[PDB]
Amino acid sequence: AFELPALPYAHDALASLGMSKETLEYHHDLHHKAYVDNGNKLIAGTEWEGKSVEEIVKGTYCAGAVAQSGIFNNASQHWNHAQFWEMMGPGEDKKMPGALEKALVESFGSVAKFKEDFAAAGAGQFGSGWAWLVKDSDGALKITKTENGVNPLCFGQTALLGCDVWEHSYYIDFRNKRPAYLTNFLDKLVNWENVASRM
Amino acid sequence: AFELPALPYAHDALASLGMSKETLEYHHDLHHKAYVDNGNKLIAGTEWEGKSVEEIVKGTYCAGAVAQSGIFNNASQHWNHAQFWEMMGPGEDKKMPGALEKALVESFGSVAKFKEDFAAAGAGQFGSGWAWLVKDSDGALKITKTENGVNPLCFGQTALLGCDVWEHSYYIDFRNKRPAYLTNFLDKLVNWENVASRM
Ligand SMILES: [Ca+2]
Ligand SMILES: [Ca+2]
Ligand SMILES: [Mn+2]
Ligand SMILES: [Mn+2]
Repeated sequence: AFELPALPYAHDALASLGMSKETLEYHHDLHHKAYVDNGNKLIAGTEWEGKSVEEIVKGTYCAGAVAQSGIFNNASQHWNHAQFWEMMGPGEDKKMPGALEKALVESFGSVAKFKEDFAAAGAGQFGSGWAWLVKDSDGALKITKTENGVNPLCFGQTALLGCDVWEHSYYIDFRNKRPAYLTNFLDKLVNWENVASRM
Repeated sequence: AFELPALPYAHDALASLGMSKETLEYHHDLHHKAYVDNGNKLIAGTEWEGKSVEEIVKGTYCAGAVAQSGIFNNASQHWNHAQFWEMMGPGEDKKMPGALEKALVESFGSVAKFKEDFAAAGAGQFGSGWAWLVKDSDGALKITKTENGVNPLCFGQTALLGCDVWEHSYYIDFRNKRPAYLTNFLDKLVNWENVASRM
C-alpha cells in the first residue's frame, strides 16, 4: 500500500528559486504517482505486499545487476522521490545548522568544496540517477552517485541529501544544463534543516 | 577525431510529424555535440585516438560492469545519435520497402506486431537507453533494449532501427508520455528506406 505523499509546500513555492510549477506538477503528480501506482500493481499478491518501502528496496535489490526488477525500480523511486520533496523547501538564503556545517567542514574542508563535489557527482552519473550526501556505516560523510532508482539503502548508508538527475527533474527548467541545475539546487533549493535532521 | 554530422534535413523538418525544431536543436546541436567533444577529450593521447567509432565502442565495452567508462559512454552515444538522425526523415507516409516488410512479417508475424514489441521494449527500458530492431548473428530479426549508450555493436548485432528513450529525446514534445512518443515515432518519423538499407 504505497501512497503518493503530498508535497510539503505548494506546487508553485519553488518557482522563484528555479524549479517551476510545471516541473512539480509533472514530476510529483505524474512521475512519482506512476512509481506509487506501478509499484502497488507489481507488489499486489506477492511476498512484498506486507512490507515497508525500505524493506522492499533492501530485499529486492540485486547487487551487480545492470537492470533491477520492476518492483525494485518502482519501490526505490517511490522512496527516493519522497525524500527529495522533503529535502527542498521555499525561502531565500536558507540557513545551515551548526552540527551539519561542522561535519561538512570536517569531511570536505568547506561547504563550498562539498557543493562542488556533490555537483561533480551529479554531472558524472551517465544516464538517469541520483547524487547523494550519505553517512555510511562507519559514520563518515561522503558523496555517492547511483543509477536509475538505486539509492543509499542498497549499501547500508543513510541518505542526508539526494538530488534527482533523471532528465525529467530539470529538463523543463534547465534543458541540457544539468550542472547549472545542480548548482542552483545546492544554492537555492536545499532545506538544510531537513538534511541535518537525517544525521 | 569524432565530428558532429550535419542532420540530413532542416532542424524544422520533423515538426509537422511530432518532433519539434526545439528538440532537434537541443538534441543534435547540444547533446550529440557533447558526446563528440567529451569523446575527443577523453580519447586524446590514448590507444583509441587512431580508431573508428565502431572499433572504440567494441573495444571499450565492459560486459561485466554496471557503469561503462567515459570513453565508452561518449563513443557509443556518438555512434547511436549518428544512426538515429539517419533513421528518421521528413514526408508523410514514408514508404516501407518490400524486403523489410517481408522480413518483419517473417520475424514478428506482422508489421503491427513488430511495432507493438518495439514500443514495449522502449517503454520497458527503465531510466535512459535505446530500443532497437536488430539482425542478430543467426540473421534473425529481433527487438532489444539497452541502457545509456550501450548498443547492438556490443553484442555482435547489426542495428536496423534505434529509438532514443533518454528523456531529452522526447521531453520537450511529449513530457512523460514515452509510449505516445514511441507510437508516433514508429507511425510518422521512421525512414524505412534507411532501416532497409542496413539489412
Ligand atoms: Ca499537468
Ligand atoms: Ca500512416
Ligand atoms: Mn524523478
Ligand atoms: Mn539522445
